[PDB]
Amino acid sequence: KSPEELKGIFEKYAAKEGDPNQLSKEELKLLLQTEFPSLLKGMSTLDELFEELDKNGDGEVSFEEFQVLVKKISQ
Ligand SMILES: [La+3]
Repeated sequence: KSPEELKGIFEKYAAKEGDPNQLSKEELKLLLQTEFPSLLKGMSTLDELFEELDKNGDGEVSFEEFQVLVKKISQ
């Protein structure tokens, strides 16, 4: 629940596919799946979440960008 576990879990998923130093659509998908499937129900589709989360115009949703979703995960 805490952030500490979020980091671990995050890496556990980021390490799944590709470098764990960079998140991916498919990667996040899984996470968003177990991590927070309710967020998937939101009006923000994957693509939207992918593009939305990714604001560093790179392609990686590093933990940094993750803190952005933490907002929606807070509400
Ligand atoms: La990025």
